[PDB]
This record gives sequence, structure tokens and C-alpha cells, in this order.
Amino acid sequence: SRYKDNRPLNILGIDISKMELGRYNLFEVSIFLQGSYLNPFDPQEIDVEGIFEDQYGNQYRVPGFFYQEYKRELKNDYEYLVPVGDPYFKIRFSPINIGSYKFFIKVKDKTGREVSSDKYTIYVKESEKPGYIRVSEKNWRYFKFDNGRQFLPIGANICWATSKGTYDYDVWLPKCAENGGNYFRVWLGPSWATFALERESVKEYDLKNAWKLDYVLNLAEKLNMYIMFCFDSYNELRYQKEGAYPYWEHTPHYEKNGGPLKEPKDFWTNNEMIKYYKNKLRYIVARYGYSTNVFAWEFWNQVDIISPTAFVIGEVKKWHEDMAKYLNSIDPWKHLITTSFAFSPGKPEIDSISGLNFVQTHIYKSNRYIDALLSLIAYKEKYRKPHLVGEFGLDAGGNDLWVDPNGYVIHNAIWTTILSGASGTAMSWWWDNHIHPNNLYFHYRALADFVKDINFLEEKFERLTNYKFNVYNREIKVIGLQGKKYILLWLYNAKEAYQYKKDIPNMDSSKFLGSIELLIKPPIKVIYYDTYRGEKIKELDLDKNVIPIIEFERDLAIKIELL
Ligand SMILES: OC[C@H]1O[C@@H](O[C@H]2[C@H](O)[C@H](O)[C@H](O[C@H]3[C@H](O)[C@H](O)[C@H](O)O[C@@H]3CO)O[C@@H]2CO)[C@@H](O)[C@@H](O)[C@@H]1O
Repeated sequence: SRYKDNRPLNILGIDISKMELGRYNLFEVSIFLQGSYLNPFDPQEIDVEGIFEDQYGNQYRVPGFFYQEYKRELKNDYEYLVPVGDPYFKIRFSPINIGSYKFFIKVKDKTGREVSSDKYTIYVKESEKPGYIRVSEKNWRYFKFDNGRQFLPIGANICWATSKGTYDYDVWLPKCAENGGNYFRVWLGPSWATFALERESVKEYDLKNAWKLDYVLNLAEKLNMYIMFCFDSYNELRYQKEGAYPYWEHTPHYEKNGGPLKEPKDFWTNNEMIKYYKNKLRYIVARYGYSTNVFAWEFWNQVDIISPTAFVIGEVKKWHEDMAKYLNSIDPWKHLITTSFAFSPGKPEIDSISGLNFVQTHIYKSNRYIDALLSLIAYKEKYRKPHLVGEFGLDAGGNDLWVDPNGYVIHNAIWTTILSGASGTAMSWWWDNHIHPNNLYFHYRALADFVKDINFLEEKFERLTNYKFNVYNREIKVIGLQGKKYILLWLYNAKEAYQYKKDIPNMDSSKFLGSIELLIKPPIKVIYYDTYRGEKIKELDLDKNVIPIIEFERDLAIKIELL
């Protein structure tokens, strides 16, 4: 109980960031107080709240959180955080409406005494921000912002840094954002992760790592990127003898390390663990919930591969239902909630829960992964909610960077997924050893430039069917979407798409290879698109349903407009 206090409860100071701000922007209140509490992370010991009300009478109950300021520096190859000042409490709010808001601060400590502030008035003006990310009501396959514009995630996993910490995100994120990226995923566990909140304890959260997460979230805000926060990873509940990067022996949850659990199975039902997990959720909502740059709360990385002694499907299902209900009830902004599985088809008993707003796939597969992706995307349409291919790579023991230095595997997956009806791109692993050093960002820029001018929410896109190839010298395959105005095609050479030795294509496209006929009413306009340079190659108006296929080396995109 490092941060305990034993004084009579009193507010000592309040600092307010700004009294005027824009819609969806951060409004931050700093609260200095004294009180009686053993653990500032436990609302039963001290409960700080901000109560906000808009001019329409809508109320927001925002939990406050304990905070330490730091100043970062780089000591050769590692980030070091110097504490600045005493820790204190903060409230972070974001207005969804414009106009005036009134708010006050309330604090209650373990004695039951309550203190409060005067009522303050702030004023909110219109801004450019599109709002929070939600499921689209127009097409359940996709996400939208509150303002109605689509959110198509394009990006990769960027889940932890090296010892350089936030200084790595300073490098990776600008490169991603300048190349069409608007998405990444970070891990808040296990305890070795850059942003690990439960580092030494499951009862108190790590203020240094929380500050690093603030820093990275703020960078995402400046770059218009949106983050999935993964709260826990399977390693925490996996025994050493079980392999796969196990961490149970080292995790703070285990009684050996000060936690409540005698074995990982007890995580799902242990009353003390459940209480502290809810405190962690409250801390995460308090500290990060305001941000429209939080795309989603993800409970678990690959919960199905915790120790088999600990995976009880009915218990894991009930825990997800209960935690999703709790998280939704305390999150004033109702961020999306998800969870993930290592097994590519997922766990229907969990994926079907209404509290999980979208489903995911993880897939590491070396052979015929294009067909595997299409098959999984077709299968998961049964859930009638968005599908994110949240992890993808070869099944090559992490050797993707040697097998495919040009990123053709990633290239094939991002085109296949976005033109098969997934909510966004397949999300690659290997951000630090592959995507960045091999400079693979250009693949994303080319795809973003192809999709960004179409409102996917309104096209009524369906997986392409009813096509017929007429090609004699090559085996060409297609992944496609057919909509009310556009047909989007990704054509690939089956004999070249899975070979990765040749250099990035850079050829002429003057020869006729063959044709593809589609079920559509002409006249149509056809645009041929180089998927490596990210540029239009050729435009052609046609009065028949037969699309000529121009020469290409590996793959080619075609955008067809019904006129
Ligand atoms: O260096 C940080 C940390 O790394 C841990 O090991 C990582 C591996 O380095 C590798 O990235 C591995 O990736 C998995 C990941 O689990 C993911 O969910 C997905 O299923 O597949 C990838 C590709 O295999 O992830 C582990 C962590 O699970 C570990 O070695 C730590 O000791 C070390 O600090």
C-alpha cells in the first residue's frame, strides 16, 4: 500500500485544462486531495467521480483515476521515466454534444465521508472529429464513426515496443499514418508488455506504463489512428510446462507472486480476482475511455490457449457476458468490446454473445491462406456483426521476414480480406522486425487509396459470385465484391502469388491475358489499378459484361463502375 493516505477527506486543489473545447476533445480535470485510503486504485478505498450534464439534461458519470506525471528520456537504448511532482487524481471527459455542460467533482473515501466541489460550466464548440467508432446500422459487416462516415481499419498489430518504449511508437506510428494506416493494437498484459497495468500486482496498476499508454494514445490522436486495447493475454494463464511463451509462474495473479489465485482455472470465478478485474476495467475507462481514438476494448488475446486445466467453456462464456455487461455499464462512451481466439474458427459459444460487438480471427497459415481467409470470412457472416482478421501471418515459426522480405504475404492478405467482406485489412504480426525494417508500409498506402473513396456502408457489397474466367495460358483467380454501383476485383496468378523470391513487380501492362465475365448490366467503366505502385493503370468504357484482363505479374485490382 505504497500510496496510502490517512488524513481527513478534503479536496485541496482543482486545476482545469481549458473551459472551452471542441466536440469529442479531451477535457481534463486535476484533483489534489487528502483522505483515508489504502489503495487509490480501489473504489472501495477512494472513489473520485466527475458528474457532467449537457444542456439537454443528459448525464455522464465519469470515474476518476490516480495519476503520476513523468518526464521521459532515452538512456542509450532504453526509455527511462523520471517522476515529476506528487501523484494526484484526474478526470478525463469528452463531450459528444456541443453547447454548455455543467459538472462537479465528488469524492468518497473508506470512512464513508463525501466531499464535493462547486459546479463548473464549460462550453463546447463544433469540431472536425467524427466521434466514436460503432457498428454500422447500414451494413453489419462494417464500422462507422458517430458522424456516419465509415471506419475501415487499415493497419497492423503494433502491440509492444523494445526497451525504447514510447520512442519506438514515435517512429512506427508516423510511418503507418502517412501510408494510409488508421489502426493498431496494443497489449496491456502480460506483465512484461510495454503498457502492462498489472505489472507487479493485480490490486494496484503501474503508473509508468499507464503514462506510456497515455503518450501513445495522444500520438494516435494527432495522427488520426484508432487503437484496440488488449487487456490480457493467454500467457498469463498458461503454465511453463505447456510452452507457447507461458507466463503463469511469473504473473501477479498467482498466489506465489502475491495474487489471489492458486491455479489459472480460478481466474474465472475467484471472488477477489473478479473484484480486482472490475477495478482494472474502471481504471481503464477512467484513464482512456474519453478517447475517440480507442477503437475497441478487447478482453483477451487468444483465451482458448490458456492452460487446458483452466479453460472451462461455460465459465469463460459467463465471465465474458458479465464483464462485457459491467464494462458497458461504467463506460460513458460505450466503446466496442471484443475478445480473441488462437483457433481460427473461434468459439461460437463466446463469439455469439451480444455483449461482444464484433468477432475476430487469428490465422497463421503458410499454404493457400487466400482460400483460408475467404472461407473464414464467409463462415463468420453467421454472427451478423463485423469481423476483424486481427492477427495474420505465415505458419513459419516467425521466419516471415526471411521467407518474404517484400511483404507479398501481407499484401495478399490485406487485399483478400478487404475485398471479401471483412471489416478491414488482415492485421499483420511482425511490426518491429519485418514491417518497419523491410519498409512494407507502401502496401497499405496502395490499398487505402483504392478503397477510401467508396462508401462501403451504402454499396450493399456481396462476395462476388456468378463469374466465369476465359483464360488459356494462366491460372488466374479472383476475390471480389459486387455492389449496387461498384464491383471491386482483386485478380491473382495462382502460380505466382505464393512465391516470394522475385522483386516487386514493375512491368508493362499492354498485353491481353484473358477475360472475366460478370453478372452485370452495362454500360460500365473499368479502372485497372496497380496494387504495388498504388495508381490507376488504365481506364476503359465497355458496353458488354466481359472484362478484359490486362497483363500483370502477380496480382491486379480492378474497379468497375456501373453507369
Ligand atoms: O519481446 C517481448 C516478449 O515476447 C514474448 O514473446 C512473444 C514473441 O516474441 C512473438 O511475438 C509471439 O507472437 C505470437 C503472439 O502470441 C500472438 O498473439 C499471435 O498468436 O501469434 C504470434 C506469432 O506467433 O508472442 C509472444 C508473446 O505471446 C515473450 O518472449 C516475452 O518474454 C518477451 O518479453
